[PDB]
Amino acid sequence: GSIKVAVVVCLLRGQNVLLGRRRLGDSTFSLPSGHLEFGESFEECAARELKEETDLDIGKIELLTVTNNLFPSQYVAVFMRAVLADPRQEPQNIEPEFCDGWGWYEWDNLPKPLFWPLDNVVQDGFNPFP
Repeated sequence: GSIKVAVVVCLLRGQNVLLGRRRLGDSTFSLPSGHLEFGESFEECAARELKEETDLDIGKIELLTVTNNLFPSQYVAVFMRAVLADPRQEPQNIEPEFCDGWGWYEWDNLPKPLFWPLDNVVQDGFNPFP
């Protein structure tokens, strides 16, 4: 019965956020997320997750919020927003075992179904854009 910390990233470019289709939460749309690794800052975790999942290099990583998500496991999800270090770059599906693909979505028109921990914060008015 373990408590785990995930870092979830709202990678923003213009009016769009990056979402991928997951392969917990199979085939729902979700933000880049992953487990905080010991020694990591939230920002380092966010950057590593994006690099590992999409090969994207992100920057201006900023804390947004944190949520509590119960499953034998409980995830404290730390939400960060970021931008691309080079906005000309596009995500590459580097981990097809965990993701079917990446896309840019407008916050006003998110895809469905969202991974339920993400729907939960969207339901609460979560908005990563400044």
